[PDB]
Amino acid sequence: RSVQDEQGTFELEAIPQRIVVLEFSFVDALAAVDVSPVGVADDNDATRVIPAVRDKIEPWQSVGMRSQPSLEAIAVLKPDLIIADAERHRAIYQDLQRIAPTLLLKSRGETYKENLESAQKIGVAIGKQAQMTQRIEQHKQTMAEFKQHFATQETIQFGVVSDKGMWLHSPVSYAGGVLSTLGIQSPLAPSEQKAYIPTSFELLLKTNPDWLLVGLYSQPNIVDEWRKNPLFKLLTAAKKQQLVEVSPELWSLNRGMLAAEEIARNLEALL
Ligand SMILES: [Fe+3]
Repeated sequence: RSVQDEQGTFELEAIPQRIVVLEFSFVDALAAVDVSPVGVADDNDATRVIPAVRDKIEPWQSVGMRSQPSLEAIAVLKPDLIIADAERHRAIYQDLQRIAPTLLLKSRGETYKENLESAQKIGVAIGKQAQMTQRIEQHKQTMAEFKQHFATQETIQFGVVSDKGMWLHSPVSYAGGVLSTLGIQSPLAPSEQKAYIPTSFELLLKTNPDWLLVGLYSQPNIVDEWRKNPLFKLLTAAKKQQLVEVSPELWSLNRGMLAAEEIARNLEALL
């Protein structure tokens, strides 16, 4: 078995039994083929993984924050496969390799397609190419079926908000790619190149999505401070009251197949 990860070639002979994953998308790929990771970087909060995944798999031991995992906690779990993020864990990758063979894959800031590609590479590295390939095809057809239930040209835009500000998830974000797969139009330019866009109130006005779905990280947030602005009423999502609060765990953090399906289900209930 061999894959190309974000550093080149990853090879494995034995079937890994104890897997430690450092992101939530990887928890999806393992759960899709009934593999329970023994360790997850869950930022010390298992509820950040959506319940549809944790129902498929055994409970895990937390190895700490996704941005800064505990190498000790990982090593104590005695894993034989570590699945890390290409963006978040470039610096600690070589330290992760000291513990066990480490696969460097993308999730944060990468497309819905690239997250599907990483699930395929995970299926190879664990020895379930055929089962993972079949699970991915059943997902692609499920979304193609949801693409028929939707018949609207309204623009939908997701973003996370906090006291710090608002970040619009562009078409090349995971949530943006999920919407494109469902045939939903995006209000942002087709050539937007960053997934999480720092969004000023003026930028929000220039975009003016018909639907603004927002995952709240802090109550209250910068959006409430923008409602103080009387210019806020010019927003289509404000006019039609189509500014809806959604789960940031589902739409931003989890970035998996089973979350894309719940997104298509949740998007259906809105329309
Ligand atoms: Fe984050």
